[PDB]
Amino acid sequence: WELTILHTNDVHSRLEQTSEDSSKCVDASRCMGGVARLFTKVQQIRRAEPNVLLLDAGDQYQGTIWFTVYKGAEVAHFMNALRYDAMALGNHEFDNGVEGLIEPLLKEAKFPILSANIKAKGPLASQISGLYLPYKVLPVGDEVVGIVGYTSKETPFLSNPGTNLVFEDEITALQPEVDKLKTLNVNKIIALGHSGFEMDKLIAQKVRGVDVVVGGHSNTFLYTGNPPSKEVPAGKYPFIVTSDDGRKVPVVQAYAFGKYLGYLKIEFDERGNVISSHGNPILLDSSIPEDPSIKADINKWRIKLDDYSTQELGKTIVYLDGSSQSCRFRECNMGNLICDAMINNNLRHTDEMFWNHVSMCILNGGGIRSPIDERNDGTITWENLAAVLPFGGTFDLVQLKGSTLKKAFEHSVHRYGQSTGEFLQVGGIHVVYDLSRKPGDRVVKLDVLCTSCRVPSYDPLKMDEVYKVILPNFLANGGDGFQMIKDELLRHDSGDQDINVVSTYISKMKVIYPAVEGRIKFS
Amino acid sequence: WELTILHTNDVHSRLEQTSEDSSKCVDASRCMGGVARLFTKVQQIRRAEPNVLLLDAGDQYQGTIWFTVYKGAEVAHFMNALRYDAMALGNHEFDNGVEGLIEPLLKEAKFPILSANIKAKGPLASQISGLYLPYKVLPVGDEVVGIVGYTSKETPFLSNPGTNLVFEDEITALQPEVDKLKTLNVNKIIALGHSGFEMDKLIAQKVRGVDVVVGGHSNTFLYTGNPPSKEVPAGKYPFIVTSDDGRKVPVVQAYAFGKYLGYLKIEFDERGNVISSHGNPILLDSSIPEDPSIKADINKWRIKLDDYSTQELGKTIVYLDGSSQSCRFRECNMGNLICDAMINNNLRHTDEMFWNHVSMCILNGGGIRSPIDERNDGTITWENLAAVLPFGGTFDLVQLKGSTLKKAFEHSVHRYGQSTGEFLQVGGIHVVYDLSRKPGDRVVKLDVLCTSCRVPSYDPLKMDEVYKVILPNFLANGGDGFQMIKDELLRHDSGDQDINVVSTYISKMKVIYPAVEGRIKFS
Ligand SMILES: Cn1c(=O)n([C@@H]2O[C@H](COP(=O)(O)CP(=O)(O)O)[C@@H](O)[C@H]2O)cc/c1=N\OCc1ccc(Cl)cc1
Ligand SMILES: Cn1c(=O)n([C@@H]2O[C@H](COP(=O)(O)CP(=O)(O)O)[C@@H](O)[C@H]2O)cc/c1=N\OCc1ccc(Cl)cc1
Ligand SMILES: [Ca+2]
Ligand SMILES: [Ca+2]
Ligand SMILES: [Zn+2]
Ligand SMILES: [Zn+2]
Ligand SMILES: [Zn+2]
Ligand SMILES: [Zn+2]
Repeated sequence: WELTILHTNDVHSRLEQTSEDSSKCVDASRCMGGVARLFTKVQQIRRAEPNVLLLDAGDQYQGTIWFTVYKGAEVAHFMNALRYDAMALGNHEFDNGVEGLIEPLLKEAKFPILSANIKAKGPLASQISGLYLPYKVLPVGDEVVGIVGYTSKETPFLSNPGTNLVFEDEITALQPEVDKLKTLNVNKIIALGHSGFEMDKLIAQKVRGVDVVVGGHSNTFLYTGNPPSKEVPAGKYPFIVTSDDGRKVPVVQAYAFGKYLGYLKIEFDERGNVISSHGNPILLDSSIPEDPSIKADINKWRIKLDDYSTQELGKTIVYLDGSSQSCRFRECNMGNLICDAMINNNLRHTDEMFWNHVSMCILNGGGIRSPIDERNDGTITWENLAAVLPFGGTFDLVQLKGSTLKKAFEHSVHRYGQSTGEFLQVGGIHVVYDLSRKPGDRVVKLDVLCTSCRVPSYDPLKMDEVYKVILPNFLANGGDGFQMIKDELLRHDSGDQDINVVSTYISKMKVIYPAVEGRIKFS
Repeated sequence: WELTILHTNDVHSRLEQTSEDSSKCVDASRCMGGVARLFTKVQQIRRAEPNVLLLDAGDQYQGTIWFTVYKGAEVAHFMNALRYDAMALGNHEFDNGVEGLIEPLLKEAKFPILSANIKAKGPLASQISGLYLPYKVLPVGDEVVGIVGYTSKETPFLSNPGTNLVFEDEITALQPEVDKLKTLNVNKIIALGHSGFEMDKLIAQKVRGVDVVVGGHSNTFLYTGNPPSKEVPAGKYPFIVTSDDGRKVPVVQAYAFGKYLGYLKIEFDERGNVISSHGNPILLDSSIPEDPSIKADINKWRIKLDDYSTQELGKTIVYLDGSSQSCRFRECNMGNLICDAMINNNLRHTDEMFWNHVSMCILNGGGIRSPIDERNDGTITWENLAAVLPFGGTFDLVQLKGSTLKKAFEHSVHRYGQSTGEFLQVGGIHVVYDLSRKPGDRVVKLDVLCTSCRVPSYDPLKMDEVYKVILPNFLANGGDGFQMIKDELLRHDSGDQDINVVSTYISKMKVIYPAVEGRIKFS
């Protein structure tokens, strides 16, 4: 019996086709992804293969102005149009709190939404009961397939789920659900979830009864053969894990941003044992036409986005200096604004040991692409912010040792004076450079804002201590020569869209007035 | 023909009786003012004197939780109960914008509200037309008296009137209105307004046809004889000005906070010439009973205030360190919070030459009377803020030369180490002390945030430059040994209530997290 699993993960609001690097589509003849093109390919496969499941491993929420305006209604609408068979909750599905998940996604999706390791307490337990499920048994041809969900146990640090949801250890929660499915004579089981490739391999190894793991969160690209685009594979597709009971369990993921459609064919025997599996993610490039009906519906929904983009978000009473002459040479108030917005975006519920789990921000000055003039009655619109932050990136959370952060600050000024992009704007850090010193030894003072403290204050950076830092995905990936960040980081989780982080902060503040205040000094 | 003018000014929300220093009444047997006691005295005078006018010279708005909750409805209600005959607009009547004045005061007052020097433009001109008047002619016995209003031309820097109101020069605007009254055979004219004692003397001198000036704003106490309480008179009551045409024009004011009722008897001849005048403000002490009906109505309205005082205003995720061990010895995050709230409260409409007219704050650490613990789910209520700021003061705007501010910072640490109240918390200032230096020479660096700049940044304090600073009225009055502030200041305007400034800022922010960030350093 052959099952074809089609899968997406970390689509992150890429409803429209994007450029090759998942930013705004500018050269239509070379654009990729989008739900209209995904619809064409899914429909084609469903005409040819008898047993198909289309699954999403979470993180449809967050990524573009579509999510900013429609707040998940676009996810329910377009996932319903594609006829997804099941979806697991991702961390970003909690960005607008549990209410922003219940309404509109859980109440409007025409497919089960799953997570076996999220437990509710208090009145929320009654409000949400049955709106998401630990698993669903689906009929596929003349057989049934059980799909069990899971979501990152770290979601409380990576989104806004509130204090009435408990995120349990994935393996601990999954095992009893898989054993329950076995008692109900369900012999084909898919674990679909959102914890990252490392956890997916552990689930494949340790959760007895799981036949295949379909994952997400880490934006992992897996491929068997020569890669079709710029993404470098982390391993073969599927990635085979040997389970504790000796079975070979395929693990799949399909990068992010709707650029690829995962495709895995699994051959099962009559007892649900996996005989073999093969496949590869399909690059959704311009060789696949965008479905005209879906494309026309996307164009209709785009009107409200164009209208929103010109509305006032808030006001500034100061000139927002995002010039290269300032932001690539010294502390600039646009850099302070964006770092303050990044820290505000990352305020999460913590225990009594931290005021907040993260207090620090770094931002390459070359990533700030325009100033914003305050003389248009102080108005700031999304279009203005898009000129400052045009790359379509995210502001991510990483864990870096102090030694790595000291190397990053040395890199920030290693060739100072040429208007190069690596000069860092900061938040929660006070740095002093002495440019008369040799490159690599110019950082003379580096103080950081504490997190494990009830009163935030600055203390010297410690080389062996691991710090949480918010920074662009461009830097987390080693952009601008920050290879030490990519190579030495101890954890990396994708954050919210860059423009959205700043837009939300400006709207909350109503009137902003960022100052240059001594975060970066020269001796 | 004898006219008795009863007058109040700068009542500033003191609806209830207060202590002798106009703070919360604690020893009822020695409390003063309040509208219930004012009603008793006004009613008594109106039984005895045939020709009485009860006038208010503005600034009923702002000062206590009454204004915070009722937003001017309490002013219309209780001024109507007292049967005020006329009121001039004060600067604080614009604290909640022109909408917060129109509704509820202008639409609900049963007496004319006046100002001849405020002109509206755009659609507001039609919306507000006739809701306030340049003057009113009132019948008094068998005669008529014209009352012409005026309001501080500096109101755009001292409140939130918006950009659709123009505040003209008082004398320029008043003169044509007084000459118009003379054409209508009104020969007895009172100028009632809110610009301060200095401007009141200029109006008495230069506006031809004005028989008496009844003022406010500067909280001026005038008295003829031995003063009845702790207020020190600035001059006799009335203060006589010789007009340009040789007449003697009495000028009156009655301190502030409803502690006194101004009382002036004027003898006019048949042609409206002033023959003589005499009087004195009446101290509203415990020898005058509170009117039982007004007192019962005040007690009924107080219920909503008690309810509000326990509601959540916002949350803190950090411990708000308002301890004396911190705030009298070093930078404390409660001090940073309050100074940031003071600066946010003073954001006003400026020309293209300033991002804001004021950027600096000083606050005596001894004025911070409690910390606020963040472990009650982060909740902050008005009752918590009242424990931090219990004195019932205001956060005022002053103009100080840099030399005066350097002397204030030397005074801040002149006897450092004894937990004395004069140690300053700051905003928009970065100070460095070297305590090994002799007292009076411990300030080694003092940088201030620019105002006449599009990008706020810090520059060294200049001894000859005049800076605007927000600080408690306690310090503006030379409290805590800051005699140099009282003696050397170049301008002083009373600001908003201390608790209200902080409460509004916390509600706007929703979640606060003030840090200790290096505003005060020790070498
Ligand atoms: C995020 N990012 C970035 O910050 N930068 C910053 O620009 C700087 C280069 O700018 P430049 O010196 O002004 C000359 P340009 O490359 O703009 O021609 C870099 O140093 C770096 O700081 C560059 C690339 C970049 N991402 O590359 C992917 C990408 C490119 C274009 C678009 Cl529209 C969307 C995604
Ligand atoms: C505003 N203010 C103030 O900050 N202080 C600060 O307290 C300090 C004295 O406090 P302490 O060392 O704790 C001994 P205490 O006088 O509380 O017994 C002063 O140095 C100064 O910084 C003092 C008086 C004061 N205003 O005096 C008028 C007033 C007094 C009491 C009440 Cl409830 C209402 C209005
Ligand atoms: Ca099986
Ligand atoms: Ca006259
Ligand atoms: Zn994701
Ligand atoms: Zn994720
Ligand atoms: Zn006043
Ligand atoms: Zn005033």
